[PDB]
Amino acid sequence: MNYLNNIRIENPLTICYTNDVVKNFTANGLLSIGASPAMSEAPEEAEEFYKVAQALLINIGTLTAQNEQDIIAIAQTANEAGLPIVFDPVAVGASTYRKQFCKLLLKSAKVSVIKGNASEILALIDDTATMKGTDSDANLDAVTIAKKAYAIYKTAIVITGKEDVIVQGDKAIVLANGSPLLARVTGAGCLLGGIIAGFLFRETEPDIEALIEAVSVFNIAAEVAAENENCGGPGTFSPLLLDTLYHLNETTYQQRIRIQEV
Amino acid sequence: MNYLNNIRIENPLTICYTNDVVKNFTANGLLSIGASPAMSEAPEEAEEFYKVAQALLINIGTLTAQNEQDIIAIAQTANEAGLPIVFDPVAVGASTYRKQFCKLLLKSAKVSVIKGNASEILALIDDLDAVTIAKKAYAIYKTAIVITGKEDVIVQGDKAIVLANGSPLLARVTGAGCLLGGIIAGFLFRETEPDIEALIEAVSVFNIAAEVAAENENCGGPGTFSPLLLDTLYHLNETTYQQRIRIQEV
Amino acid sequence: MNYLNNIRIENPLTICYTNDVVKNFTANGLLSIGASPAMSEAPEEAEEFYKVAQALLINIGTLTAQNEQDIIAIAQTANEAGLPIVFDPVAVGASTYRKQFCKLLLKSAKVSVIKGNASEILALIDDTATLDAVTIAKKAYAIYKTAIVITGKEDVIVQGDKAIVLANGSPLLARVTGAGCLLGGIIAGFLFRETEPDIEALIEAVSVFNIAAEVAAENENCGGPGTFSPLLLDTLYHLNETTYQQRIRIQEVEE
Ligand SMILES: Cc1nccn1CCO
Ligand SMILES: Cc1nccn1CCO
Ligand SMILES: Cc1nccn1CCO
Ligand SMILES: [Mg+2]
Ligand SMILES: [Mg+2]
Ligand SMILES: [Mg+2]
Ligand SMILES: [Mg+2]
Repeated sequence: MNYLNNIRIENPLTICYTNDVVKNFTANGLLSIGASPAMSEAPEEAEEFYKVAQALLINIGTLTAQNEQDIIAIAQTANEAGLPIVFDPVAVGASTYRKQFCKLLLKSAKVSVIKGNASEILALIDDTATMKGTDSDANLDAVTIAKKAYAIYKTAIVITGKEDVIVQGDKAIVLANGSPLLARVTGAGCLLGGIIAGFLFRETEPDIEALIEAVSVFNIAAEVAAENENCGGPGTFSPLLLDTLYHLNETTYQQRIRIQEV
Repeated sequence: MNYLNNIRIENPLTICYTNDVVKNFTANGLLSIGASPAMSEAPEEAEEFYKVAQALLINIGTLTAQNEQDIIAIAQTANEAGLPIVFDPVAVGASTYRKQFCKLLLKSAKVSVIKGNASEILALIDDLDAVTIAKKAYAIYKTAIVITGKEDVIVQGDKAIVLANGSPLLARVTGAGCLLGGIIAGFLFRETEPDIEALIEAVSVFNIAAEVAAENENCGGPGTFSPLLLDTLYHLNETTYQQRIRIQEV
Repeated sequence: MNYLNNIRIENPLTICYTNDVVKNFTANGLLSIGASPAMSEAPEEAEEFYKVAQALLINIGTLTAQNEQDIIAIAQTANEAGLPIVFDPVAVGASTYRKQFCKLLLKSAKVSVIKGNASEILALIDDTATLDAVTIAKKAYAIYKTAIVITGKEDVIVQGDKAIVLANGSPLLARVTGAGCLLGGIIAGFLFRETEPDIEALIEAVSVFNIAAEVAAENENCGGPGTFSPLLLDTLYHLNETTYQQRIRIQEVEE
């Protein structure tokens, strides 16, 4: 629990350009770990905000025409500022609109972490038309998808699922913490993207240990919240998750973390 | 509890074009019953999304110029795709801006359910019990009508039913009624003329869950009620449903 | 607890033009005290809504080009309707974009209450004839001739010939996004269409909110910022005069 202590003490300003369903929950989850969220979407204030921020999250869950040019512009402003970007290509596999936009974004800017579920990351890389020799209709595992994506974008890849996978440089790790109740809370994965942004501390090429810790804090909090005697389902789980992020300590972290290399 | 079982197993993709105050809660409510919510507002992806979706909710609670043309366009896309529309004309009686828009929408697309409170549905058909209003509206639009109130009324074809479940705490949670629109969408399974039994089950699941949540020892008011509602939707079983449902045919 | 009884009985329509992170919580908080929130942002319906509303909140937390001109237009519609405006210049000190906009709004329209933290209000008054919150609030009052509410560890209100300091609340409030945003809404709920509100209304609004927060954080089921938020809403819903009078902490009153 190294980096979480620093979040709690430093209160990193974490800019979130995220979807309209999850803004409150993402901001609350960032506040619970001690970060300082700001949902700023105006390009007119990006240069000022970004100079003093520690990371930017771009999540395209409710992407519309209102957002497209602005997201590209701020991504470029983040690059120029040296502000690391976490990119969550929500539902990219569901439409050509989203596929085209994500391709455009990742041709326009260097991001620092790309985070999605297996189907999202597979759709990204399938659309690239680069993966000569790979059958995409075959049942590719998340580790394989993550390493292929890493080869394409040379950017840390985080694939969420029953087990989570992180690939950064030549290290790949698999994490096995969490709760099924997380899929039953709409902001959960989207919040994770914001939590990962919270752990970056302005590092454009984050250490894999930061990413391991971000994902593990979230998932272990979830596991603990779901065990709480007052957790009665996905509704009461959400407040308990935030409480459990707020209170998570090193002892619980170390006792619960389930990680495997390769 | 027939249709709920199907939602739980089949995880129906339910598209929601809804208001800015209730997106999260609507999504969460749909997740608690097993549905798969998607708050897609871009007309550019409607054709692709709608081909695989089971229903569309259109709720105009926070209608602005940004939304107007897009809502008309997606309603037409839904019609073309055979995707049933649930329409919630939130606060239509409060402004000529809303009244004009709702009139334009209902001249531009066939919807599958129109849901509102008595004043909303009255405003639609005007510009007085709920049963009478609902039947008049049904005559005009030839679409299922759900009027929420102390008692809820459903009219579909030549059948009208009154349901008497719920809690007073629902009125103190913003977007309770908005979420009920989404739950109704979740029960449609791509039927553009839904069975009245599906509509009865959608409203009853919601209002029985509300009743039961408000009886929970840990319900201390409208704040704690909302998490408990979601828990209760997640846990609702047939035994509770059948013991608690209060329905009368008109 | 005079005004709160009235809000519970009369159910004042309270229009909120507020930021995207806090809409749901703001509406729920207004519902909890018995107000009727409406998050109407369309200028096309402002004249009709405002004739029957009791107040308007304008909060610029998520200000973008989409909002700028609409906010100016609706503020003018409110002024023409006699509808009091509560203005929350969220993070105005953080960008020239927000500073310039707040300067434009306040030139264009008269508001009834300006609510912010000390850094926000200080940023508003920064380019003027020219440290503690009371001093900042009095300077702002001299410039805008409008009630000023400065939130902080202790809250300050200045209106008319009086300045007061209040000392209620919980540290868990800072860990709930939009607690302060919801407070702006609660203040709007206490206005009852008075464009020059009585300081007693403002004191009651802030005190109801912060006393509820204190009480909710003492609840045995409050385990952190997540469970606190539901309990805050429950405690606003149930707050009574006895608790109010026993807990209110008014620290200083000047003039
Ligand atoms: C976290 C945030 N970003 C924009 C507005 N908000 C809520 C007020 O802090
Ligand atoms: C339910 C929904 N629609 C667009 C975004 N979201 C939140 C979860 O991705
Ligand atoms: C509170 C409000 N303003 C616009 C929509 N909503 C939520 C449904 O009442
Ligand atoms: Mg996701
Ligand atoms: Mg309605
Ligand atoms: Mg609805
Ligand atoms: Mg504030």
